[PDB]
Amino acid sequence: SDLDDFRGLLAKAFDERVVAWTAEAEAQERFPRQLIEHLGVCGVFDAKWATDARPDVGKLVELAFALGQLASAGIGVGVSLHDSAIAILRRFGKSDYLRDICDQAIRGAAVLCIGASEESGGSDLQIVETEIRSRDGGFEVRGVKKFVSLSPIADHIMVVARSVDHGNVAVVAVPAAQVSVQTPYRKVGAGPLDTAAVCIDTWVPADALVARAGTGLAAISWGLAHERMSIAGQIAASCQRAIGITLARMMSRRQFGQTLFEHQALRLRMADLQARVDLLRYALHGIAEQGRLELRTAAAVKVTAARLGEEVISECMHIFGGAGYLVDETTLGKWWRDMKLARVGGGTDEVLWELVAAGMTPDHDGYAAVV
Amino acid sequence: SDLDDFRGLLAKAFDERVVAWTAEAEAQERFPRQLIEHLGVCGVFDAKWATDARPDVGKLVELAFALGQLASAGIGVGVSLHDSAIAILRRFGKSDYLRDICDQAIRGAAVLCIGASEESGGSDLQIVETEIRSRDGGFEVRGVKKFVSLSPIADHIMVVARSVDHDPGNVAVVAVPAAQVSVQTPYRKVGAGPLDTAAVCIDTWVPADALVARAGTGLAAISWGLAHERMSIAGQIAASCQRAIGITLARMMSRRQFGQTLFEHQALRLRMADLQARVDLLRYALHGIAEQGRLELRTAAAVKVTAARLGEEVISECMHIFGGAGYLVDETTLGKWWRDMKLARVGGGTDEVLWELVAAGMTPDHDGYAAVV
Amino acid sequence: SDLDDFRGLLAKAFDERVVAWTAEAEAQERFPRQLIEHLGVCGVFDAKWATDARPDVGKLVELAFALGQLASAGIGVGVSLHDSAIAILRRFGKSDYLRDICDQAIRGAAVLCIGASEESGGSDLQIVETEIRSRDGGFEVRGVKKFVSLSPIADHIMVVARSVDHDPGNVAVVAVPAAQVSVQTPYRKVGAGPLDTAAVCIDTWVPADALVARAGTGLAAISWGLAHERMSIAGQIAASCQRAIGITLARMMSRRQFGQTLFEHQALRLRMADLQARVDLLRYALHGIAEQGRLELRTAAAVKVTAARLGEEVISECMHIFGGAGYLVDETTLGKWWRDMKLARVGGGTDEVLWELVAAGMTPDHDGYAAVV
Amino acid sequence: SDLDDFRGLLAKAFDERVVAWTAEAEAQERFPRQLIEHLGVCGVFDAKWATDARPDVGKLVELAFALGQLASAGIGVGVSLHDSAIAILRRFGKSDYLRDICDQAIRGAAVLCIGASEESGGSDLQIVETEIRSRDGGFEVRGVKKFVSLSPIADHIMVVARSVDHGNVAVVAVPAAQVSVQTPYRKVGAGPLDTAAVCIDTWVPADALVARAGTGLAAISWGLAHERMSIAGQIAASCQRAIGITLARMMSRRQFGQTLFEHQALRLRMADLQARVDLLRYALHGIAEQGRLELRTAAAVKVTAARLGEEVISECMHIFGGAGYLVDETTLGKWWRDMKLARVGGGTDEVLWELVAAGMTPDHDGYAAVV
Repeated sequence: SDLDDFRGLLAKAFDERVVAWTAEAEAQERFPRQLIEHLGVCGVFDAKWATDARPDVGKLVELAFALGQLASAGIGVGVSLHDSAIAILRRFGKSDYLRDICDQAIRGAAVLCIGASEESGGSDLQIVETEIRSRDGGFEVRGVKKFVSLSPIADHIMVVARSVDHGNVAVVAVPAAQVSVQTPYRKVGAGPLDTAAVCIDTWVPADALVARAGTGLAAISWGLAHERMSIAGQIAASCQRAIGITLARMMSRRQFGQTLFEHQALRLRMADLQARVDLLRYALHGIAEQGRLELRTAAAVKVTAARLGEEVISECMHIFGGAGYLVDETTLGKWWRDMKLARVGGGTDEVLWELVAAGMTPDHDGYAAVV
Repeated sequence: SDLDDFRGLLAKAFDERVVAWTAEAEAQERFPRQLIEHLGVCGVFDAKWATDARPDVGKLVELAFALGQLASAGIGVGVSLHDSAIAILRRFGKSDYLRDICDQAIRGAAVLCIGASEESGGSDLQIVETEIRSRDGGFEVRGVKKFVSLSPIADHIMVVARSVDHDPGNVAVVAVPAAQVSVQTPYRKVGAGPLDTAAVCIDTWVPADALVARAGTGLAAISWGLAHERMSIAGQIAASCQRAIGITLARMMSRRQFGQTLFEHQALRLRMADLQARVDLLRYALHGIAEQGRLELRTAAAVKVTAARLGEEVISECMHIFGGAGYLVDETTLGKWWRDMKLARVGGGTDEVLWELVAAGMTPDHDGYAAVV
Repeated sequence: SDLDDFRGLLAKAFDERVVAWTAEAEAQERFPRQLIEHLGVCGVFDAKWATDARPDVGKLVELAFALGQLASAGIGVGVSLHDSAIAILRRFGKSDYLRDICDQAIRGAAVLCIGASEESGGSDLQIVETEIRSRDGGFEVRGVKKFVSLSPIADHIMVVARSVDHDPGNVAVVAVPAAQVSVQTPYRKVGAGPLDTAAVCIDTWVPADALVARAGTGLAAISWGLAHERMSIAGQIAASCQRAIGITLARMMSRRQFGQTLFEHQALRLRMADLQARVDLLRYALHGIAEQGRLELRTAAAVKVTAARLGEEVISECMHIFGGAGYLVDETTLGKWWRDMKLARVGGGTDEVLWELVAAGMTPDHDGYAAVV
Repeated sequence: SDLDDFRGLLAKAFDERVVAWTAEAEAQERFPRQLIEHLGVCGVFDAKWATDARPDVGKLVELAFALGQLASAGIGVGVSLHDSAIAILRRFGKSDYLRDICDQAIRGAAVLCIGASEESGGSDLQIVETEIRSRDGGFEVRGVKKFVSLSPIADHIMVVARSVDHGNVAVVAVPAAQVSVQTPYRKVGAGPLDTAAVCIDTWVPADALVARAGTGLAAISWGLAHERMSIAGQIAASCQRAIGITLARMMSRRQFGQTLFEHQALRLRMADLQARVDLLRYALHGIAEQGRLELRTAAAVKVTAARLGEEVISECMHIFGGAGYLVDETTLGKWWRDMKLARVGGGTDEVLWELVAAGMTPDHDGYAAVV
């Protein structure tokens, strides 16, 4: 019912101008700041967060489906990253300074982004080279972040740093004016996901400390769990959209006297992918039903969805034949190129499988009964 | 929730004696009739069905997990088949005779089984050779059914038949007592030992009140029972896979090779983490489906084919991690699990038949297609 | 062996300047005509073809590996297409006009391309809309061809056409000069940048001697060229996959994460060992096929679909091991490799069409079946 | 031509009585000793080995196809194991005692078998508990071997042992009369592959030493490479046989108005498996063309074939539907149960992938050109 109202709100906010902003963002290969401002103004982040310090997984999942329906990794990932930075601030931001930047972010007045990954420490955030040092009642933050999505338009960056004065990982919020944003990378896909290296050599007040030394990894893991749940939801919705488009093609394209849908090998392949996509969507509902954000569950669902998504898009692109390979005839290549980011961005398959494995429990009694 | 009370009831009924009966049933390759009687006497079918004509998918799923935890396809499948035949009677059985047979089945006083498959028409139930003909205010029933699981112990068989009085639709479902059928010698099978399956020869007459579903409603009646069955198979797979993963992890954490435990070998660890993530996804999906609170033919078809294919991979990879020991019948039971799981892609609807059901309800997206071209 | 001398010749022709032309072709997204001229001038096509009407599969395969080593679908595919059109002329071109065009193509004086695919009939070449009609001792040729690779630089197009003088078989192959066709603007494609592909509009007349294959022999002529092409695609995939595995292993042995190099992470190591074993198997299979010394339509179909599907997996998994860097176009070329490889399952015959060819020649085993039942 | 004569010889030796011996062996779940004696008497091992100390891979592969055609893992594996023990003796057996037992084995007068695997050290043969000690000009050999195929009928066992007097691994030939063969195991499949534990507590002459301490692993690896090439050949032939039987079923079984072969999803699935089985067979010809037994190539081809074989048999069994699951209606279950041994017996996937990985070479120059 609060969820039915949230869905009603998403249906009002995700209108024809959002679809138009998405299409233009794809053509320009840049994130439209007006989307976050529009979602903020519409009360999307406000209705999602309400007065809770911890996220409502049901609302998180419904927003992920809305983003996924746009079939644009850049747009969807961009919004979800902003929202995941909000999740870090809501749970870990104690100062009035942080609660105010968090409120600005919920309103869509400030764009937030994550500064975790580096050239050396991409998957391993423990080997972070970015340093945080206490000086003049504030902090000195120095380092380079490799992949900072939304950095060309962000107002604040959630920087993962290693404290010189002290595990040892901390999170510090740094304003955009105090960082050097490099030229955005030319990437394989996800055009509107403006990603660039960020060079930091500045000072920040003590109030800008999001998570103190020895708590930074818990804070970034919380945001990454929030992000992983969203990526899984976005994959489920974008895969459903791709299956539906592919089916429309299959029912109109005729070859060897029959439509493609009448060719049983293609029909049953699609039915298998549909069944598996439906399973992922039902699983997300099932996870939301528990009403808690769990790090291992988020890791598990995101890796499974990223690997399924890759397959769905590859097989949809295959069914479009030659036309699928022609950029001015179909957009399948763009979908396929965007989806390839899923297994790497937001945590690699291996890192996520290590997190799942770490919490797996043996059954000694059952093993005793089998031997 | 009434669901927490149902779980509490399942925890009471699925006791150490049930575990022992399962083990004995495996050794004897015979279904233990006492399990259905026990579940009936315990109020399991009664609490699941209550006064509803249509099933509570949450309770259906919880019972499937309890059955799945036993890691025995014969035991789990046999119970689910009895309960799916109850689902057919609850929704389609109109006569006082059928409602009484149905009540007996809920009590565990009568064992029901399904006689759908034939030598010719296995997957295609429209091409059933078994005939039903109106005679003397009743019905003549003649035919042979090939894969009737529980037939050696059943009291009534839900027979799918083609009406000769009607024009081909034609399909009907008729309840036939055990005494009025000839059950053949049970088949030696690849696995699922306690799932007593045999051919059933029928040449009999039954009263009009034995008609479960009249000509042209028979396929809907059997599809309803099969949807109920498919949801249960998926839950049994999710639970049995979880049990196998847990046992395999215990083996991995004790077995040492090349100076490390198997769990310390990253290639085995990540492989198990991927299987775990996928079995978890299936379990969450079953909860997601149950929350919708309705039994849908296509959803049941889609979850059972997915689970069957996943379950085959999980058991094969768990068996592989047991190495040579996995191949020794008196050292480990992994081979039995693996042989049992191979039935999942065929029994209760083949992958292809279930993918055809899924495909039949798939809808094109014209607006999105207009945007891509 | 004449094969060792052919390898020696390939080693001389595939020099640092060829490598540089490849790089420039990638940047410009234009096929370098000079490569075909260079290969012709070097005696590559001449040594491959000698005086044979039918191809030497060993030399075909060796040339495919040389092309594959460049890790560029456009460059490799463009050369192979020119050479496959030579295969059609060598076996089917009877007139002095065709033998001269064929000799020019072996010298690298004339670039040949294939005009088979249409907007309607892409995979099904029996439903070609392009028509051929006898007129004034020659032939009228009218139609549109959709995917003509090399058409912006070709001198002659091998056009698959349907004869209106004959009864539907009907299919013919006719050689049409570049000046007598209208080549459309090349398509922007997902990958294979230097593979200049465009639609070709035809409404012209040609002499009788331009007839490559008369009505009812056209499908055999195009299938012959496609079989030659498919064998080459498989060899190009085997070589390009080996190059990708070698580069990825260098990255794995230098890149450190969680205190170890990537190669020291067992899950990545075994994954690469499995891909290596499978690419090795494909390379050995190509040698095995070449030893048979004959070009077979079904064997070419079976090896190309297998290789295309294997190659997609190899490049996707190599790209994955490059992590974020794999996704950055100015840091690594893995994305280009991956985008190029996606063409393999569609260009030169889709998986489904090739599996239909394989299936058509599959033979049942009656004696074994009698022993199993 | 020597190969054409070898094929001609195989066609004469693999007759109706060999097919009858196979069928009876399956029913009895025991290896028919008369098969090895018959193959010996026919000159099969003699023609294969000639006067060479190193195997002719072409002849090795042709014999593997003959064995594979029988569709019986027990029979085929049994013969190949005998022949692999011959390979160890031919290259490593220096004493007249060993050359004579080797000649007896080629004649089919003596059945040989391998005693490598143990309860603790299955995949890791370096951690072997079986000990070899020099005493009274001979050797004292003490230990237990877990999986010794053909042990109930063998005359000599090639025992992998760790020398107390001394890497440290050795191979020693022990006569059957000097070992305690346990009751054969009840196994998942491969019924006629009589496998049992072997308890050794005996003394042997110095002449019985096949490979001295520090050479035993090279000797067992040579035999295992010979065995792996044969397993790959057997899988290729048995998979071809299964595809052909499955196709006969598909062309006679009618469902939903069409034969199974007319159902495109099943047809294209079979075409894919056929294409892949043909690729494996061509690869074996390609490997034989190099005319050398290579440890890594044998490891690579066997693991690839074992994994393909599992898939082929599982999918053939699926196409037989309910009938496939009925033991008195079809033999698909037996094939499926036999094939499951391929990924474990003769080296596990992981051990074989470690051997392949160990010889993989990086391309530094190409990597320099990509970055």
